[PDB]
Amino acid sequence: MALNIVLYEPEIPPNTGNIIRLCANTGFRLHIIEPMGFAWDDKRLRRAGLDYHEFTAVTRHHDYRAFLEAENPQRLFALTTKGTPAHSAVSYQDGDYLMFGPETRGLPASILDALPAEQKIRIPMVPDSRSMNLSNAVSVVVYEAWRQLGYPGAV
Amino acid sequence: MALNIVLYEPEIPPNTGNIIRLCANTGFRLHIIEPMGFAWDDKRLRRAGLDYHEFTAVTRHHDYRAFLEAENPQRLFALTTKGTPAHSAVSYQDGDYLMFGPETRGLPASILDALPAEQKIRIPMVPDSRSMNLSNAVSVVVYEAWRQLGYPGAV
Repeated sequence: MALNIVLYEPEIPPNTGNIIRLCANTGFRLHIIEPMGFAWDDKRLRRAGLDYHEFTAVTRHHDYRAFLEAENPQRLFALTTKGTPAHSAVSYQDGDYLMFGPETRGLPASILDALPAEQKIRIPMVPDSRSMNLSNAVSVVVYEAWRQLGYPGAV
Repeated sequence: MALNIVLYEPEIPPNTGNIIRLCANTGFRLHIIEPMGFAWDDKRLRRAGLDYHEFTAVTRHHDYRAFLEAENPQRLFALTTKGTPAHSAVSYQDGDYLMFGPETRGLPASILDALPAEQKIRIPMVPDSRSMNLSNAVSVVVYEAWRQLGYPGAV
């Protein structure tokens, strides 16, 4: 199984820590587009108690263009409140990359405009909802994609 | 829609803060079984930036028996690594209560033994996985239940 999570300029250490654990638990690979809002050395990152092996799921990319050149994503989805289909209304498949913006801002227009409407997904919410925690949102999208594929690799 | 999340003796403030936001975003109601590992006044709880209205989704119960007497749950599910069906392999319905143990321990045997095997659910994971963050786990179960019901109340 090849499913990928992409974090664009993540800002808050414990969110990234949680998402690393999430990838380790699901077999998803993690891609980080620099710069991050914190150092890898940050004490808040590994409060998670992350093992050495868990970091082998993580690849760093200097910028978005470098990410595209290294990974050549076959399909790139972006989570955005501006999206149209629900995260569960699309059909994920091997090779997909699922991209998320920073905790305090959306993904840049220059990226969002490169994607067709059907690849910009949104997590359903009640009217007048507030922002969801980023690691929560990634967990929801990841587990929904993994569900659709029948949880390959799970015990 | 009447779906309920139950936290048994939650320990870590930001997890509960995130789960409160989660309930506000989904229309789920939150039930807390005391005692908590932190005070409501805890600075770490509202780093979340929780609005006053969001706290109206929360009811506190002095202990598990008091919870049962006040709520009279029609069906009670428990998330446990010991569970048998996946969280997505059961069929949620109006009136369900979804119960979660503390971040650093399972739910007590005296509660788990009261539940049939089919009501003890587990989130799928790869072999040799480590513990999932509690707010991540609740988000996954909540969004899966809400998906099954067709996201009633979502914009």
